[PDB]
Amino acid sequence: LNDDATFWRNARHHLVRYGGTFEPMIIERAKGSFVYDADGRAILDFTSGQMSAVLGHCHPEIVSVIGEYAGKLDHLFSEMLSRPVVDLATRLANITPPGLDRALLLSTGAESNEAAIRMAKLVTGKYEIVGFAQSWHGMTGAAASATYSAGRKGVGPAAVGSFAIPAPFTYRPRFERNGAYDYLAELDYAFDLIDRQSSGNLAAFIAEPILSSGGIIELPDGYMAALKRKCEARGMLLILDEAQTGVGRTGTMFACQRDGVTPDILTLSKTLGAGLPLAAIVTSAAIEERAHELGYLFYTTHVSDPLPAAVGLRVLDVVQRDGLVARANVMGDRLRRGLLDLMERFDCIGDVRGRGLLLGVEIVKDRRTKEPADGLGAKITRECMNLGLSMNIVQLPGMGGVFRIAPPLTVSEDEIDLGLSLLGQAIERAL
Amino acid sequence: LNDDATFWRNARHHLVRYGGTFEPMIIERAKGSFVYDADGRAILDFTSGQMSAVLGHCHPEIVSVIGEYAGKLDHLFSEMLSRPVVDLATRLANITPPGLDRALLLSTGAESNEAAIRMAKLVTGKYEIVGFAQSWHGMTGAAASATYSAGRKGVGPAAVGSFAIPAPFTYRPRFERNGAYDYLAELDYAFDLIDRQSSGNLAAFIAEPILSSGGIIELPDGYMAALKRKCEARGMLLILDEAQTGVGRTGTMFACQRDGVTPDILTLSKTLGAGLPLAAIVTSAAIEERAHELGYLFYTTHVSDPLPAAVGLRVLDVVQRDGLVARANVMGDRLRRGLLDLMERFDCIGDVRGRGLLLGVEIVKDRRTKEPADGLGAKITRECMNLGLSMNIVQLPGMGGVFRIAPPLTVSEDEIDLGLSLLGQAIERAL
Amino acid sequence: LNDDATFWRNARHHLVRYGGTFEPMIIERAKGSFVYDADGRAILDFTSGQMSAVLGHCHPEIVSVIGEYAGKLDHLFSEMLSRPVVDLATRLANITPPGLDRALLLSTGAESNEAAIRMAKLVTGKYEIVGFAQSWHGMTGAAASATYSAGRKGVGPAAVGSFAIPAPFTYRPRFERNGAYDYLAELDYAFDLIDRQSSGNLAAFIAEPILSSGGIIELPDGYMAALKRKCEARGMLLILDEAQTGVGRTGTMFACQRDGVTPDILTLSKTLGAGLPLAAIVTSAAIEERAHELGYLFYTTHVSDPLPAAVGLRVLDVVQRDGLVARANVMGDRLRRGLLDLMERFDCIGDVRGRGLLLGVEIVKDRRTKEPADGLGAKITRECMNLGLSMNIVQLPGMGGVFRIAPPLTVSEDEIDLGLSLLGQAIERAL
Amino acid sequence: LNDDATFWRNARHHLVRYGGTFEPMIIERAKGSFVYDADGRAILDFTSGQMSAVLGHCHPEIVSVIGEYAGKLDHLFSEMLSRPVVDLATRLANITPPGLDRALLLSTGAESNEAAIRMAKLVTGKYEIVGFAQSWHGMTGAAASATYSAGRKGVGPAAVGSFAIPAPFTYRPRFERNGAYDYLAELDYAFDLIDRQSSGNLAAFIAEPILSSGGIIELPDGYMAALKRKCEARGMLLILDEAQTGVGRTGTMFACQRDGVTPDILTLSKTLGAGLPLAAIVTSAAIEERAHELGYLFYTTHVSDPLPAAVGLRVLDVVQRDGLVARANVMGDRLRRGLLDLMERFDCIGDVRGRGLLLGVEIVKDRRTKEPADGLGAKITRECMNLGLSMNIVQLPGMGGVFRIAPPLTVSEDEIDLGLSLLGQAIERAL
Ligand SMILES: *Cc1c(COP(=O)(O)O)cnc(C)c1O
Ligand SMILES: *Cc1c(COP(=O)(O)O)cnc(C)c1O
Ligand SMILES: *Cc1c(COP(=O)(O)O)cnc(C)c1O
Ligand SMILES: *Cc1c(COP(=O)(O)O)cnc(C)c1O
Ligand SMILES: [K+]
Ligand SMILES: [K+]
Ligand SMILES: [K+]
Ligand SMILES: [K+]
Ligand code: NA
Ligand code: NA
Ligand code: NA
Ligand code: NA
Repeated sequence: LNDDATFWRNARHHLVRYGGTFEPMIIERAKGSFVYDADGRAILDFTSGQMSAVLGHCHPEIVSVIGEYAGKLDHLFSEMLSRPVVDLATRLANITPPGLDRALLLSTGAESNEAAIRMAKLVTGKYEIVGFAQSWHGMTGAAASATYSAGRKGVGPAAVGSFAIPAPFTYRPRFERNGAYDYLAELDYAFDLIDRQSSGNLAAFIAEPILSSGGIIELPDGYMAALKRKCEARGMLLILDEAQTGVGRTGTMFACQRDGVTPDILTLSKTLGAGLPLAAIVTSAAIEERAHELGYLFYTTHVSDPLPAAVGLRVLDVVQRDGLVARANVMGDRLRRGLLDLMERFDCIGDVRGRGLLLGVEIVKDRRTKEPADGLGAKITRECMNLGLSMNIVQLPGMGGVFRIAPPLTVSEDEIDLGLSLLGQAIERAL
Repeated sequence: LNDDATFWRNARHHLVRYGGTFEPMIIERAKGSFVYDADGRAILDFTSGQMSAVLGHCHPEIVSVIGEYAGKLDHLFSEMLSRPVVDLATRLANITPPGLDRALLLSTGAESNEAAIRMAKLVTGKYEIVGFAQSWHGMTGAAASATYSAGRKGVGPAAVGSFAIPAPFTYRPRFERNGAYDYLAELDYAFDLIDRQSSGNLAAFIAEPILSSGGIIELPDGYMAALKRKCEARGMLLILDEAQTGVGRTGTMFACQRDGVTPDILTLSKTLGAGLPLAAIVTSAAIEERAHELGYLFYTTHVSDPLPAAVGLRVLDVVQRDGLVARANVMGDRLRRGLLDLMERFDCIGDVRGRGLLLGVEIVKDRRTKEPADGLGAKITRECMNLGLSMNIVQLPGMGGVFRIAPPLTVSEDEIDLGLSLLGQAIERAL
Repeated sequence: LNDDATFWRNARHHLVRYGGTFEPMIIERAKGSFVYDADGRAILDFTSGQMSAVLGHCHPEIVSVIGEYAGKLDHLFSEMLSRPVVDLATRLANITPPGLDRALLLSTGAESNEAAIRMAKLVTGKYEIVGFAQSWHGMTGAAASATYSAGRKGVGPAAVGSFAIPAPFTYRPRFERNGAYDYLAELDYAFDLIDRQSSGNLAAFIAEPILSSGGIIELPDGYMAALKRKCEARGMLLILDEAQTGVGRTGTMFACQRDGVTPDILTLSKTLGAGLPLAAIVTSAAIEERAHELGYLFYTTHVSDPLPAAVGLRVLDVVQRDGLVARANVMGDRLRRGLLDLMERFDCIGDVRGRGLLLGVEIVKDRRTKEPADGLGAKITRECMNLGLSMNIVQLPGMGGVFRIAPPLTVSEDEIDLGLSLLGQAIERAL
Repeated sequence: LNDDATFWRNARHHLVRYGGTFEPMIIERAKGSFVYDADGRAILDFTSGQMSAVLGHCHPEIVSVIGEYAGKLDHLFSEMLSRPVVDLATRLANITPPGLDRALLLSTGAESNEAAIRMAKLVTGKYEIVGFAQSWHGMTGAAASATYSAGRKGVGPAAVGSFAIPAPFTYRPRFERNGAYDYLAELDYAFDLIDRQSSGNLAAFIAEPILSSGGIIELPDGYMAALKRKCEARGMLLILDEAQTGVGRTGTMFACQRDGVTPDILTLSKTLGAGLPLAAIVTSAAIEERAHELGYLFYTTHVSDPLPAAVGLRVLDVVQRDGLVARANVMGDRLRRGLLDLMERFDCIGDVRGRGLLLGVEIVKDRRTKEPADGLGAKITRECMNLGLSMNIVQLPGMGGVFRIAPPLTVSEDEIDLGLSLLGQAIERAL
């Protein structure tokens, strides 16, 4: 049983609680799109873990690579360069758009946004950072000051120069320009305000191409390009946080490739590591040169470590070969349609959005009002669990609960159909 | 050759420079206390990498464990608990002193200090943090605001409420109380000042038991206990950053055990991971409970991940069995004496300090003045390299260059004697 | 002549420039609504000085009072109370609405807003302050952080916790709610954003009932009451800055009396002093009691000084007797109409707004586009001068230049008609 | 009686408490060195009011001048220059040292320090301000962030970049350099620390030549010059706050003239106004030019107002004619000696310091320990009152209560002898 009293005793006595609530099970092993409990039950992992397992759990090539390296090159002094590092840096240069030339290899998402935010502050001579009101950029210092979806209260002042603008949200429009939702005008109206407050030190803007924690909010058409232009006018850098979207999840290698807007700094994380702690930042040579002349510094224990770099190169090689970016569009199309059918069946589904294999289902009480469904989400989530489907719901202010669905890039037709059912049943038995 | 033009071309073109200067070699493989270049040359690794490889490179048990796990349990959703996590948490509870009960498993040193600093801010209701003028706590936001040894300039304002006090340094005393160096009085004098500046919101004090980057500065006797009392009086928490000192390097499991002062939050990193990205914070149940009632949050992609937790448990198991904590004292005594002999021979060595296998050699021009040796360090470091000894020198203001010597806990008598020689030769041929 | 070379020499050599550009004349004397140059020319003072001379220059009762006091009670130690102080405090209590009980007598507008902002921070336990994007609250520290109409750049960071919301502006509507300008919805949209950014420490909101420097922007109907409710919900205090509006200028003793919304702290200045340095804050007893228990402190050299208090009491007595609050409505109606006639005549006048004797004329290129008239303002202002009419124009972003017209409360029918002409001529000869 | 129940009723009901405790009397009139209660009792004013009445209360020339002006030129629009302004500016240029050329005429002490601090931030491009741990610079925003003697707690964060260094205090030495009190070394030790914390943005240092609220702490010999050099090295400006010391009180026109160190910005206040609200800043042309090119701005209602400027010119004229700067040394010598005699008589007097007519008496329990006398000060102060001597005691941490004695510059031999007695009696009857 998952009920092993010694286990839970020790857990209750020695673990720090950091948010949420531990599942009431013991994960014993994991493989492909499934995780298995102490009882041998296979739970279908529809969130790819913590939105990371782009290649699934324990992908045989990841295992080879981790193996080749643990016994050969593990961790090195920060000034010692090696092969996997130089190859990963390079690979990244070639697969990101033009204009993205040099990489810094680190360990976490928040660490990568810190490094980006510090380089922009260095390069510009400024310190103010603007982000979206419903962003998620990490728990550490600066990443936390640019995060607005959560954790902002009770922990002291934020970093100086922190401002936020609303994210453009089509589902629940709030800004109107003559009859309709004018997200560009919203943008201008927003920027006017910032301009009115700035102390004359705007350094950068960080944005998620698709707000994940913010409820899978997709940046509408022509927004990014407009955003980029707002930054250009002001002398600000644009940092794109592609932690959940980079590496094929939305159907392109990087989401920034859909819009066609290439950022000043691009940050990668979750999917680059496929489960491991690897992260990076990619920038243009000009900025890097500049940052170097000014003495940029971001030295950590694990920057440029052989093992991680090596794992990342493989994730990339596999995605490349198996044409997983394309599978994301195909399987993504399959999941989407299924969800819409569900929508046809239940009034509680108010919206289905996202791209590729990064989809969102907004639970609502009724479509007319679009009134948030108070705790019906928790029900559905409870019911999914019982049936063996691992989901995750985010819930924000003035929004309905949103299920973040993000299966592995290697999901099969069957696994998709399967979750689609479980989902159906869980919903069915929760009204 | 290490000279492979394609390699260096790609490196010059696609790597971001983050501080220092890349060694002019290609590390092809690593094992035990040595790293090997593209030419097969074995460089003796006297800094344990980035001060982490407590068990050396590619320690066969680390390899087993990484192996058992990559193919079994890799990364899980942040709410899903597993075995290696619960066992590591527990193990940590039992080997740290009494008073240290609950752990949070993360990825980097800076991340662990961020989590600690955020919990103290939460728990106290305050935000001011005090640290030493020559500290090193990491590159991320808050860890960076409490770091004073470097990177403070040109990147924007620091976090509000940041203060620093001088660290007690015996080698170059600066505060005098009737005839001698009264470090306690220095402490009081320092705190008076802080008190005079505080806005009434002192939340915590972070300290390294031994300032590593600050030039291997050991906290003198009775200091910590006095420090702890200064915190107690003010309602402040004491966070001990044992990233370089924890896990046997100084001859005790944790340095805080020598002083006998147990901190409010203890942070672990480099040596806990032995090369990998694993980190943690250990706190008392009272604080944790408190932090939980107030809604503490520190949710990341890799908190509680099976693989890392698993590696850490092994590091711990090995240290435990092989009695490496004791070896650190024995081999440490051997290295020390050797260094002192060197001191006898060359006037440039002005001081040898540290504990266990975390030693420091301060290069000076002459002992009488104790005048810093301008670039003689770089010479010695250059010469070490040529001979195959990997050293690292830190250089701060009003200090001479300090060699940080921190070999693996598994070093052999021979390897120690060996580096000791190379060191001798490198010094000899650099005057 | 105004051309006295010794004068201008000394002026060029020994005066610090603090903004704007000195008039090219020497004011030799002043009386009623006029100022006189070195040549004896009478310039009609349509701005009441620096918007202060509510009773005109050198009003014979002010002269008596200053006289009675200079030779009797001038300045006292801050703990020594006297009669004029206690009477002024009292008078203020009785003429401000219910709910406004205790006063603090100081010297400047900015000083009064500082005292208000510090009391709210004290009382709430919080520090964030919200103001309008086009406010003016003074040059000193906190008053400056809540000022957004100007001086925000090149002087260092602002105070932490500073946010601004747009002011509701009817002339150039920007927020639309189904067809029309929904200023209340603008308000809600604004507050949502603040809420999304606040670190959980909103302490107060300062607002001008009529934004003077912001171009005589009147807070639309039902706004204040809605504003007050936004503050109430959040636990924030509402500080009303009635420096230019208090003391009868808009037709009521205090503008807050029109809306019927009484603030938490009310601040007075310019018009209270009628030219002298007197200022005050009026609050409720509850807040004051609270502030006292917590140790509120605002001790200055001139708090509670006999002379100033005494002058203020008289301003108040005169306004009261001569029924100047009513004259403000009557003469104000006369000036208004005249301005509208002007509007009929010249296309450049795009809007005429304000209340009582606090009017604004927005110069524009053409009414259809409402395109700002680039420097036509400076022309008109130049031409006014030549004719002997002293005006003042404020010019902000995305706005046309605005003439701030605010004659004395004691203006005569003739003086009004007169300026109205000069204005006509100045405009006429500047296209 | 002073007991008028209507008075006290109204006072209890309508005055805001801003610190301290109101005297239990009604000041009805004031003249020369005395104030008179409702009963006709003459209290000898030994603090010159709020340390301002350099020429006493109601000095007949001040009365003339206030009179000539109230009826002639009172308040003008901020861009309109006049005679008294230009003459005062000039006079200030000529009587301050060389190197001090241009003046800005304002209203309060804190306002003047705000203007100074903003100009330095403008001129340098930096924002960090350093002050003494026991300073007093005013209640407003920035003046308050540089104040450390009081009001720092419970009101929110201070301005970013605020640091403080200890003031050199001879009476209770704390820093020792080989045997003795090395205040210069203290200074260096202090600055090292600042340097270690600065984010690379040190803009200025504000200092009081004699810390008044800090307990009449005189800056020891050669300190200022050393201080100035510390600023020069770092590119920082030195702002001297001569609010209590300027205008002859210490025996020179400005205290900065004793040391011979001329500051970058000099600020004047209390004594410049002699009781009225007048204040100024004097700077060098270079800085002013610079500040002008960069758009410096400090526009208030009362900057450059005719009346105040005019009063100030007279204070200055009188000081000049009557040779009051010299009287300050002579009468100051008389008061001093008297105090020392007192010291001879009572063990409670532990120290007598200061300069000219700005003296301090530190009450202590016994000279050997120099143990602060707990509330014996309040006794003495109570007893003085009863006898008709108005004193003021400041009390700080780790210090004994300090009586600030600062009679008018026009005190007579008799009045001095008189207070000296009352003081004797009050002390006598309070042990
Ligand atoms: C998860 C996430 C991060 C932070 O990564 P961590 O490894 O959890 O620190 C940053 N940005 C985005 C957009 C993320 O989704
Ligand atoms: C190395 C180090 C850290 C930071 O760890 P990283 O993994 O480099 O972020 C923090 N504290 C101390 C004392 C360290 O030595
Ligand atoms: C003028 C003004 C002030 C500042 O008064 P000063 O005496 O110039 O410091 C503050 N608030 C408002 C609304 C003002 O118009
Ligand atoms: C009194 C004082 C001030 C402030 O003057 P206020 O008019 O009270 O604002 C500033 N600095 C010093 C040194 C003072 O003594
Ligand atoms: K490394
Ligand atoms: K996890
Ligand atoms: K006073
Ligand atoms: K003026
Ligand atoms: Na690229
Ligand atoms: Na323990
Ligand atoms: Na009232
Ligand atoms: Na001069």
